[PDB]
Amino acid sequence: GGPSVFLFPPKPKDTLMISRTPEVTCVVVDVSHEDPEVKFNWYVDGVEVHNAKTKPREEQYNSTYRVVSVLTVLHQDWLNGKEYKCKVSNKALPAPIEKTISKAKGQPREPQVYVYPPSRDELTKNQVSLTCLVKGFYPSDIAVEWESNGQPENNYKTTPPVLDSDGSFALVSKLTVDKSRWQQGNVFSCSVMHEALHNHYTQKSLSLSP
Amino acid sequence: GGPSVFLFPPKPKDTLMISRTPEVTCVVVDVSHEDPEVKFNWYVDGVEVHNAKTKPREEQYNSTYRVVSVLTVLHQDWLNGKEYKCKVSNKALPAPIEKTISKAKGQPREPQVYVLPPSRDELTKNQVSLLCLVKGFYPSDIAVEWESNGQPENNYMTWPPVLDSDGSFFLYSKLTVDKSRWQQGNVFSCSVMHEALHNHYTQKSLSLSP
Ligand SMILES: *[C@@H]1O[C@H](CO[C@@H]2O[C@@H](C)[C@@H](O)[C@@H](O)[C@@H]2O)[C@@H](O[C@@H]2O[C@H](CO)[C@@H](O[C@@H]3O[C@H](CO[C@H]4O[C@H](CO)[C@@H](O)[C@H](O)[C@@H]4O[C@@H]4O[C@H](CO)[C@@H](O[C@@H]5O[C@H](CO)[C@H](O)[C@H](O)[C@H]5O)[C@H](O)[C@H]4NC(C)=O)[C@@H](O)[C@H](O)[C@@H]3O)[C@H](O)[C@H]2NC(C)=O)[C@H](O)[C@H]1NC(C)=O
Ligand SMILES: *[C@@H]1O[C@H](CO[C@@H]2O[C@@H](C)[C@@H](O)[C@@H](O)[C@@H]2O)[C@@H](O)[C@H](O)[C@H]1NC(C)=O
Repeated sequence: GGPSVFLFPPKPKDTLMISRTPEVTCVVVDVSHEDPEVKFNWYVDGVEVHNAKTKPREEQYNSTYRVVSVLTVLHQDWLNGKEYKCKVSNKALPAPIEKTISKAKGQPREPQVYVYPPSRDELTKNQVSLTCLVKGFYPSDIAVEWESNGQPENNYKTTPPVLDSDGSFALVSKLTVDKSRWQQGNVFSCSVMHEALHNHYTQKSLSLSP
Repeated sequence: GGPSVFLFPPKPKDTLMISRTPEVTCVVVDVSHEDPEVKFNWYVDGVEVHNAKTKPREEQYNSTYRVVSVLTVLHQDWLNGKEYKCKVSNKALPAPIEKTISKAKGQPREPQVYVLPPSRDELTKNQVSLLCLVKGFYPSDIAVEWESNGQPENNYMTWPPVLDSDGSFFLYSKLTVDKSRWQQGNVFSCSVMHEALHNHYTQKSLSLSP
């Protein structure tokens, strides 16, 4: 019993793309009204930082509070495997609970990215399926998104990555588009962001030839 | 105290192909030497049935008994949503344990099956990928396989069903083949089994087009 703590990594797009803002998130739940006092300490490979921000306690429908501290990280430190430990001390806690987290381990492997046009068979339908295969990648942390004419084309689902027969990961993203738009000759591109890619980024395109 | 029961359903493929035998399996573990008699009572939509096969108890390395009862189900009973209950009595229980399982609920929707050849970009590799897209199905229970030349294929992986925006599921399977085989004109076939297909089965084939 007493309060519990969960420790969450940044989003992979946030670590990979230099303008974005990667954060590690330390969540405290089951904080009591009678002992609501929660202090956070943060450490990066065992050294303390003070740039974190702790949110005010928040009451849950279950009568306990939720406490959070968000610690923005340097993209480089996360990608280099630096260790992030959040320390939670609370009256109800005879001993501090410490969770640590860091990037997924393993030697990087550059994803191979392919796009696939719609089946001949599928053209009978009001919509068509553009397919993006990403395989050979390691670790599994990855972001895959679609767009057309610079604009997010968000009408898509993606398999979570799963292990292939050579020990790497693969996944497939499916964007659904109007056959007409496909027929209108519009270009669609698959965007892939992964630590192994140069610039962390590659985009592959397809369209119907005039 | 108490021994515990776990009740497992049949494999979807076994419920779909008439040549196969679908089974509901009731597994009682953590039974003791002092109270070893286990009796099963099986009900299908509440009507007791008498045809299950029970196996002799077998001692586990924790010095407990494992006792498994196998009930053959009729394909169409399962597909029609019948409820199978296994009841297990033992003297170390405050009373019998009951467990009931049945097929996933929801209006079934017919899979749509597409096959896509490898992208021209991939042909410059030692192995290639052929994709099988199966979408718009419901429930998620499904079996997908690949063969060629009258042999099944050994080199595929199939991602879990993904819930699509329209409430249905889709999934992909990826068959990897040496480019030579592909370039040699060999035919590859994706076979999909699902309750909402006529005959519970469809197959789509592709080959290299010169
Ligand atoms: C004492 O020991 C027992 C037995 O354990 C064994 O012996 C001990 C000494 C050790 O050596 C162990 O390493 C060894 O396993 C132990 O029993 C276990 O108890 C725990 C709970 O406390 C059970 O845990 C549950 O497991 C559920 C999932 O179990 C399935 O998957 C696991 C692998 O993840 C298998 O090990 C299980 O056997 C079971 O496998 C499933 O089995 C069914 C029925 O046979 C298969 O379905 C049927 O398949 C056939 C074809 O084969 C047809 O398709 C049929 O139509 C179909 O019905 C099914 O395919 C298979 N699945 C897989 C993935 O293989 C889980 O859901 C629960 O939430 C829970 O975790 C555990 O199962 C159980 N082990 C058993 C029975 O072997 C005791 O706990 C120990 N006691 C103490 C006090 O220590
Ligand atoms: C108390 O609630 C915490 C927050 O859980 C979230 O909101 C609660 C009320 C539920 O609605 C749940 O759906 C959400 O995940 C939990 O993390 C915590 O474990 C809960 N504590 C207890 C003792 O139940």
